[PDB]
Amino acid sequence: SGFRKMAFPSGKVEGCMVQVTCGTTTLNGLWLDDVVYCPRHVICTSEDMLNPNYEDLLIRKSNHNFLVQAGNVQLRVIGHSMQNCVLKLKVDTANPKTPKYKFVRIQPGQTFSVLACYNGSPSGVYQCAMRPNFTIKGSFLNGSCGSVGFNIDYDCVSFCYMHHMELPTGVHAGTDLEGNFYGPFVDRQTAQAAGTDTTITVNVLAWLYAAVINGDRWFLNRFTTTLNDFNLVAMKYNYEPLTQDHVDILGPLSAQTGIAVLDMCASLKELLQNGMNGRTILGSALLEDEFTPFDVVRQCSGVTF
Amino acid sequence: SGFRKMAFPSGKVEGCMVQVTCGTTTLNGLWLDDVVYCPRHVICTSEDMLNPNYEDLLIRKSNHNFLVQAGNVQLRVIGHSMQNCVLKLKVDTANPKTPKYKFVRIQPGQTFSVLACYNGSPSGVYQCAMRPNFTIKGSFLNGSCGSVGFNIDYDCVSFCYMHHMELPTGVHAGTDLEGNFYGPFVDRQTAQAAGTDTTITVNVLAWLYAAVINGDRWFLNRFTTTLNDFNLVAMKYNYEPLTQDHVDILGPLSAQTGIAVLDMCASLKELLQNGMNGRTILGSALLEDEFTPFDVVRQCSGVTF
Ligand SMILES: *CCN[P@](=O)(NCCBr)OCc1cnc(N(O)O)n1C
Ligand SMILES: *CCN[P@](=O)(NCCBr)OCc1cnc(N(O)O)n1C
Ligand SMILES: [Cl-]
Repeated sequence: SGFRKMAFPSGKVEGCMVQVTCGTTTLNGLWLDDVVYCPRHVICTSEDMLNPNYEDLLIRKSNHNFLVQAGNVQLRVIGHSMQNCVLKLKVDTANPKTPKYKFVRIQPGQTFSVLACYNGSPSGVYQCAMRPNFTIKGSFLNGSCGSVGFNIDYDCVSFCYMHHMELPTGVHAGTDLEGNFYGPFVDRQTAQAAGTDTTITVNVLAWLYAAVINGDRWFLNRFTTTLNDFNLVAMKYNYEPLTQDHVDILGPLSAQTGIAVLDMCASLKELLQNGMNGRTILGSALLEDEFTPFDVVRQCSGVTF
Repeated sequence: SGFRKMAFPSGKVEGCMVQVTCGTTTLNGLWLDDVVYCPRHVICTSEDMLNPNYEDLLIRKSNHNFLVQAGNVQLRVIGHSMQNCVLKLKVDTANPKTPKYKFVRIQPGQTFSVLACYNGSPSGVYQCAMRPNFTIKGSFLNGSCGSVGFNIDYDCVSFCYMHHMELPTGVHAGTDLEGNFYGPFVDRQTAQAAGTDTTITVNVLAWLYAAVINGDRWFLNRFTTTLNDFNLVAMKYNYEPLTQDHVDILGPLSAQTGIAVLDMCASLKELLQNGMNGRTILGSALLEDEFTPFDVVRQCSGVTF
């Protein structure tokens, strides 16, 4: 037993990370089959960032201006194109370590692992969630641009995030692997502020089920509630409204524990109204919301890849 | 920027994980060069666990009783021996994916990554610390026995932990890769209780420096303290006493931020005496102590492997 913030094993993706240089800018790219994916602002000078015209800047670039390096060996670029906010660099060699993979666009509230890289080399791995305001709370230093987020279903990596920028508030914004930003953000250095960081209610409930499975029980009470009454409390505390779809998705955790979903909502209600009174739940003094119901079942079941 | 609980990339170790079966017990082993390492209780029946005599139980086992499987392909066992609490199974094939590696025995307060596995297959990765009472707070289900903990220094994996058992309190105990348990624990199903889980003071201070570097500043005050006066407060709150060696190790973080170590101790003092008053630091409502000073510098610098 025990319950931890856990990332997927990173080996399958480590073998896909390369370094991309255009002019004086170096960041990371993702090498799958014979295509390397990277953020399009690799072509920008720091000046260009105030107001870049990416089509015009691309006119000045040729295949040989994109220096792609895989470990110690250089890849030959034989074509390049822009798809939304990413560049796709066609190389003459298929990545021999290409895993089975898919490109997915995730919904807010879903979780994924990030492999932070610098200069095409991995630095660490950690677990993130796509926030309701379409930011993520990551760890990205200079050179980390182009790191990707992913999930693994057995042997197939589903890529969902590529890192592009940090906003003045210290949170992070990026694209799916088709180059479309999550949320309203744009790859320009300008005034864009994140909206309300609401809490992912269904995830908090999954985590409370996880705590019960792992011996932390003190927060279970004698009460129940209804969706409409709980949601009045969720509104006040900037929690996502809970829907019947969320209730349904929590069914398996309800069954394993014998605690009805609405009973656990009543526990969450009291926790929001009274606080934790200095106590902890699974080693946290706040309510964690970056575990999905599927994450909990997975970790409490021992699924492998 | 941003600061996250980060594990090392797991690929180098994924390529070392195999499945070991003896009789009706299956767990994980670590395949380096032509030796597979695994917990010795793989030879035990559930009955034997009340009071096992490992030398006598080993008499009944031969090379061919240890079934070692690497992915879908079987390894041939050509020798076996017991070193303390691990078995070393000599196989006829050197692991072609063996990384540069070392076996290290870590000190309490040090941190490391765990690759949780079941049946020789990775499930996830997360970051741990060796607690002052020589337990770790992990996530280990049935079949997770034999998962290892490690650090990576550039290209060399330093293995420091192998998982053996869970104690009735839900915490975890294991060995170094020479088979010697951390702390006083023994591989028998019996009454062994963990001591006081004291907080790793030097790590909490590193993390406060990390917060300052990342914009969380509200806890800085106008006070300072001395080692002897701070330690009176540490004693009361079950914190490790702070030494001059710890102060020295925090020097680089002191220099980067311009905050003297003892000034930050005064901040920690007030946090212990007054609490966080409902506030948060780097997204936590308690004081985190599983980041080392080296972890912080690493993550705030972008070191790669
Ligand atoms: C990976 C982000 N690149 P960077 O230039 N430097 C690391 C910041 Br910790 O971040 C700023 C940036 C890059 N691109 C944009 N953009 O698309 O406007 N921004 C803001
Ligand atoms: C990896 C631990 N094996 P397990 O038998 N089953 C998973 C528990 Br979540 O744990 C109990 C165990 C195994 N070996 C010992 N021992 O050496 O006494 N114990 C307590
Ligand atoms: Cl917390």
